Amino acid sequence: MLKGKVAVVTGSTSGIGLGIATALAAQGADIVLNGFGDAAEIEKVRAGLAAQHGVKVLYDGADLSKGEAVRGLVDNAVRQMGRIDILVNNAGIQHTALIEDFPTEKWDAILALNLSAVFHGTAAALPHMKKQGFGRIINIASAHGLVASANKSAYVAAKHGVVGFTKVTALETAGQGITANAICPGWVRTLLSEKQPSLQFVTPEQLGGTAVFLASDAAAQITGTTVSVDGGWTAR
Amino acid sequence: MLKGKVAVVTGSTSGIGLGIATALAAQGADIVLNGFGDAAEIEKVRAGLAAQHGVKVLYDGADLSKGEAVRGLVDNAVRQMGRIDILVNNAGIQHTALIEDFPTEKWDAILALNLSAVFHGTAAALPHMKKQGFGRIINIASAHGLVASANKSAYVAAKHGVVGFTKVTALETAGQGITANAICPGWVRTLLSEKQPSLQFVTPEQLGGTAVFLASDAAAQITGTTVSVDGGWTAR
Amino acid sequence: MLKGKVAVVTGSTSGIGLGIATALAAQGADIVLNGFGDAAEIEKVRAGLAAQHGVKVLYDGADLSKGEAVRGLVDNAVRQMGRIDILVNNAGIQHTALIEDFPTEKWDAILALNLSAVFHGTAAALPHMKKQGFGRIINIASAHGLVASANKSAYVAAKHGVVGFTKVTALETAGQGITANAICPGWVRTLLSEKQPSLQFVTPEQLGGTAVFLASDAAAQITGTTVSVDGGWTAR
Amino acid sequence: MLKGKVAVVTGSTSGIGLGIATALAAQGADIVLNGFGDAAEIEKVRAGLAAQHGVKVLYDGADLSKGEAVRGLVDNAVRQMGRIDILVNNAGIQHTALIEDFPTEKWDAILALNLSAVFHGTAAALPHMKKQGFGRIINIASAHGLVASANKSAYVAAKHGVVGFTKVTALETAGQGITANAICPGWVRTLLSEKQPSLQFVTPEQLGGTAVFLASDAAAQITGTTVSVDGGWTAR
Ligand SMILES: NC(=O)c1ccc[n+]([C@@H]2O[C@H](COP(=O)([O-])OP(=O)(O)OC[C@H]3O[C@@H](n4cnc5c(N)ncnc54)[C@H](O)[C@@H]3O)[C@@H](O)[C@H]2O)c1
Ligand SMILES: NC(=O)c1ccc[n+]([C@@H]2O[C@H](COP(=O)([O-])OP(=O)(O)OC[C@H]3O[C@@H](n4cnc5c(N)ncnc54)[C@H](O)[C@@H]3O)[C@@H](O)[C@H]2O)c1
Ligand SMILES: NC(=O)c1ccc[n+]([C@@H]2O[C@H](COP(=O)([O-])OP(=O)(O)OC[C@H]3O[C@@H](n4cnc5c(N)ncnc54)[C@H](O)[C@@H]3O)[C@@H](O)[C@H]2O)c1
Ligand SMILES: NC(=O)c1ccc[n+]([C@@H]2O[C@H](COP(=O)([O-])OP(=O)(O)OC[C@H]3O[C@@H](n4cnc5c(N)ncnc54)[C@H](O)[C@@H]3O)[C@@H](O)[C@H]2O)c1
Ligand SMILES: C[As](C)(=O)[O-]
Ligand SMILES: C[As](C)(=O)[O-]
Ligand SMILES: C[As](C)(=O)[O-]
Ligand SMILES: C[As](C)(=O)[O-]
Ligand SMILES: [Mg+2]
Ligand SMILES: [Mg+2]
Ligand SMILES: [Mg+2]
Ligand SMILES: [Mg+2]
Repeated sequence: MLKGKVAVVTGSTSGIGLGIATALAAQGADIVLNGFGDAAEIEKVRAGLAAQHGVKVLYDGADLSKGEAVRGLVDNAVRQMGRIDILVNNAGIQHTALIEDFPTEKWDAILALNLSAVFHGTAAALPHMKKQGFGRIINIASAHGLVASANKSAYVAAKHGVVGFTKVTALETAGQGITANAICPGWVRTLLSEKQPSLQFVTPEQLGGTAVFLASDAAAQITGTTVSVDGGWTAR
Repeated sequence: MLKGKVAVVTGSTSGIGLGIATALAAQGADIVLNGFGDAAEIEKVRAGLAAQHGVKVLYDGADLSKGEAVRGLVDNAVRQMGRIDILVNNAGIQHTALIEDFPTEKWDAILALNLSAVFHGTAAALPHMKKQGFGRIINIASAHGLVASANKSAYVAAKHGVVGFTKVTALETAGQGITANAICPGWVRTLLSEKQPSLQFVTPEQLGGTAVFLASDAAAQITGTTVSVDGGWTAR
Repeated sequence: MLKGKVAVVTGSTSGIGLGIATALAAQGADIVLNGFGDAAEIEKVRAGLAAQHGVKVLYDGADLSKGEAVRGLVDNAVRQMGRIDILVNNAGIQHTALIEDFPTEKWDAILALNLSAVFHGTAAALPHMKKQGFGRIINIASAHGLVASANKSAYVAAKHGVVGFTKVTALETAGQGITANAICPGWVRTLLSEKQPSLQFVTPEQLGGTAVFLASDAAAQITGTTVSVDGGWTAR
Repeated sequence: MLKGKVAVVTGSTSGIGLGIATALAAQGADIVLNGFGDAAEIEKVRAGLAAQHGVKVLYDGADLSKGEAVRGLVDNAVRQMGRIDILVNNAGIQHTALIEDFPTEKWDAILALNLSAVFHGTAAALPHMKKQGFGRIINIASAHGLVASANKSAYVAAKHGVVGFTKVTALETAGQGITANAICPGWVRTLLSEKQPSLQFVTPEQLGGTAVFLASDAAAQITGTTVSVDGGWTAR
């Protein structure tokens, strides 16, 4: 279980992020939700999770495309929750186009959220985790952080960047009770034959369970690595 | 939990294998122990695990250096336990020497146990897992299945072979309710500064927890991949 | 040889880039130099290369930290040289610091030059290479595009990004007479015991020879991959 | 060029091996051919290469499935040629079948030739290369030494083993004027849409050129790595 621990999950108002926040809440961890969406429905989700799992759940709608906002998300999480044991950098966007047709605006946006937000969030969380003597940074990369697909240059570059950044985070925190790993999902229903051998989608629940495992003490020495949840995508 | 499931763990009379068998037993899975060692003490371990976790535990001392013996281990596990849901190919040996000084006898022995035994065990288990519609093959490779170290040619070659074999197993079983993955441990106290950034040993308990996770339904789409538990070894 | 071909090498006013531009010039390719430095001495280098190898050599001091300037470098190379057969994205910078102490300004600068410049340059060159039916994009990444080192978060993230971007470039151009690969150097004298097994530095001349090989017809089917020139860095 | 150097290429009576031996001969290196086939036609090939390139070419039909025969091939190469600067471990076989249907005889044969022969050959060559202060071991692995395909368990395991063994060889010889690398080819016409993005076959000539490059001084610091020549196979 994760009772007494605080988890911040970026982009948890829906999809994979919500699945991960839900799984962590079920383990007894207090949660800080984040992401865009309908204010009224987000409040329903927040209140629902808190009541269903008997944990404290807050919502911070910080726009993670801005570095100071990402750092602020972490700062306020610590101020209101008292600490930050788990940081799940999940928020992300995408865009398909040939490299020569790829809008610079889209390239910049994808790198800002999919990669730089991981840097800013990690930077703000580390001082706390080092002092606490405990930390779990779980970055949601992609199979595209390990291999590529045509027409997804910005996304693949950003995700590969996340994988590298994860490794550095791990090396800088090695032995300090902190681990940093990157979950690399294949397709999630948030087509299969071309990339996913199992011909089965990965689910937010499975990814939540994977995050829960990485947050456990059994994973104390799992650091600076990738955990592929892709139905065989990267095996071939 | 894993109630109603049967797990065969090779080389589980001590070290990592025993830790994995213990973790699986604690989840409610019936266990088939295997490996060399003292008959009287092995019986004590077997009886102890069965009583402590309320599961059926058997011991088969098959010499896995012989292909037919490995296949026999699986055949008898099914005959006595009724099925084989989880196969942990863990038994292994090592030998240090420069390539030009490496005894052919040692090269052959390491490949036979560290690599070929995985093939024979997997081959015998697959028909059952495919019919059952459920299977979890967990191969204990090593950080040396991904990177190398001087003077460990046979071991590194064998472990890399296991990683490749694991990927093939996954592709051949994709979507059939079966997964095949390779846990790649760093140092386990069964020196650290040179290879393991955390400067902390990996434990049999942690590896057992990792095996338990891979055996869970949350890991249904984790297949054909490696899970490094090495304190940062492969991150640098 | 590369007679009749045009090569643009970013950051070729010194170090690795100059070594690569020199090697390509020796193969008979026309060259477009680029980078910061002393105008008078750069002219001496430019004039020297042209006279020594009997090829056309131009210099464009475009500041590659700006996307439009990178695209302009390629546009003008085509206008003055008539085409662009080889694009070597080499310019890069670095900065050491713990993640929590890493200046956002430095993070942004490193990503802009080490990663985004590869995108902008590649984007501008592709239309030409596709029409020509020939292209060689050679990205100078680093061993740090495959593994990490503590205190180099921005650099490692950017270099990993380059590796991923290289793979996408290759997939989008597959079969069109164009290849895209990433040379990943270890230490170059532009300390060794910790990362480089050979205990020998990699030289600009060796990297130039590696670029020459990738530009050759023998490397027509080498695409979307990395070529490590690191004295064993990534083997362990 | 490679004048004054001796190269031994296993399985060079046809296909990739012959292409590599031919390329090396064109660089001025003396050659030792090896492999099965028609004695009369092999002699024609041998005599032809020697006359066409003005180098010494011998043929040794050692059956590399036997360790002592592999070591003998190297021993006799040194006795008749005076030294062994380049060793290309290329001979290999294959077999397709599901793991549970894979004949143990075929599994053993593939491991013996595709993997163990690399060990025996390397072991016999190393003492000479270390004394000479120069060595180039070029192992012909496959894309299947890095990724897998269903129904090729023995081959994939063996090729992954070769990649690992190559890394160890490099680490044990680091800085001694010796390098060890593994060329990993995609399809060679010795179907494409499923695995090879370029939709173009790799040729023996291209692989020969790749071997020539690795044998050059420019590749002095390229060691313990893989060089994929696969038209994009491993990029996705
Ligand atoms: N869906 C897949 O197949 C898949 C598989 C591999 C990896 N991933 C990764 O999973 C992560 C989550 O994506 P998803 O598939 O669940 O999609 P999603 O749209 O369901 O979730 C993305 C979340 O990001 C938040 N978000 C977007 N921009 C933001 C910003 N500027 N600031 C703050 N929050 C922002 C959204 O509000 C949303 O909650 C992404 O990083 C994605 O790249 C997805
Ligand atoms: N200890 C580490 O640092 C470490 C880290 C990476 C991977 N590994 C892998 O973990 C596995 C277990 O090794 P360990 O470290 O627990 O050592 P160990 O000696 O404690 O356990 C090895 C087990 O293998 C069994 N065994 C040996 N030969 C056998 C044979 N011919 N037939 C049947 N059983 C046989 C033994 O009886 C024993 O129970 C090995 O595959 C090893 O390569 C070890
Ligand atoms: N030196 C090493 O050990 C090593 C090994 C791995 C990879 N690399 C990579 O090699 C590449 C070249 O670096 P180097 O080691 O030769 O260093 P260097 O300083 O000798 O060369 C860098 C070049 O980049 C140019 N440059 C810098 N900023 C620029 C800008 N904004 N616009 C245009 N040009 C700019 C410089 O003028 C210079 O010619 C870099 O991408 C680096 O990351 C270096
Ligand atoms: N053809 C491809 O698509 C491809 C791509 C990836 C890697 N490879 C590798 O390339 C290598 C060469 O195979 P190829 O495709 O040129 O096939 P090939 O049949 O044309 O060549 C194989 C060579 O191995 C020799 N050989 C076989 N068994 C032997 C033994 N017991 N002793 C001595 N020599 C023996 C043969 O006589 C022959 O010259 C193999 O290792 C193969 O796995 C092939
Ligand atoms: C949505 As995806 C598989 O490109 O990360
Ligand atoms: C015992 As080990 C780290 O070589 O697998
Ligand atoms: C200068 As480096 C080895 O960090 O790329
Ligand atoms: C002949 As092959 C591509 O399996 O090495
Ligand atoms: Mg509303
Ligand atoms: Mg006794
Ligand atoms: Mg001046
Ligand atoms: Mg005849």
